[PDB]
Amino acid sequence: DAGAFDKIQQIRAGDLNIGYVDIGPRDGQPVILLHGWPYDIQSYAQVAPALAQKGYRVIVPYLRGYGTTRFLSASTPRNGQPSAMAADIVHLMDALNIRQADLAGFDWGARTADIVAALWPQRVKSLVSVSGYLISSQQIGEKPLPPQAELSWWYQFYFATPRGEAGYRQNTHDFAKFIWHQASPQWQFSDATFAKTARALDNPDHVAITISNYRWRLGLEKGEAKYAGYEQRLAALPPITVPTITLEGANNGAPHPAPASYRAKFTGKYEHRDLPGAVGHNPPQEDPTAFVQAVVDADRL
Repeated sequence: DAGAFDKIQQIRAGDLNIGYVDIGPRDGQPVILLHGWPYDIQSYAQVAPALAQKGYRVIVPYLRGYGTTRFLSASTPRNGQPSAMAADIVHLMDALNIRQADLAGFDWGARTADIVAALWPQRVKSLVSVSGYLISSQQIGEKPLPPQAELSWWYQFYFATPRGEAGYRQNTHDFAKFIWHQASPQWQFSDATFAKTARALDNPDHVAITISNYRWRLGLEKGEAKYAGYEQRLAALPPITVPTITLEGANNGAPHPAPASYRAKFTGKYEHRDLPGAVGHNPPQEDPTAFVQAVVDADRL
């Protein structure tokens, strides 16, 4: 089915009605592919059908603040703290009756998969984590980096101000597109490619989730009480015990750690891969062949 990745399913899960693609054989090994900011499920439009053809069951959800994922209740805080997204994924797994899956992600999606693997390792068969170990804490997020590193993170400081919230809301499309070009300077993505994901950024919670994510990271927002236990566990920087492949691209313009720096955060089976070429901040969308290979390899590591 040439149209399969365009059939969006909906399911109640936790505080959300999650929008997701679900393709591949129903009895196939499950794989859950998680996008980043400001990207969406289209990051896996080529990866997912390729995995499905090789006998995997593939789930590709919109995160909170994107696409057709919505809050069930108007009164639920539009909260972007890290463990909230991890909880969302566990609720999705539960709602789908998926006991264990391979997880893969980049940017927020990598952080989210990292958290699921660290806090609920029994649910994670193996992990593909682009840019390594992305769990951190508010206490760390308060500490400055060298001036040029802060410039590379400029937008998070913009988002800490009311002017930034207003800019992101008024100029969502242009702002996200500028970010895409900064993060993957050698990716010659088409206007239509961008526009297809931009549609999902017009979700009515997208701004709120974005600003919340970056304010929480800087220690400028208190999370919700029901996630405080998870955040306390995460602040210890717990290691990931499940088989993991980490990926990085040679032309990633977005802030990322050096691979040696995170080697000892993965205490089980492990491999790191530098992807050669023009590959930037979004390996699955930019290099779907290599990303698929990584998921298959991690699933057997």
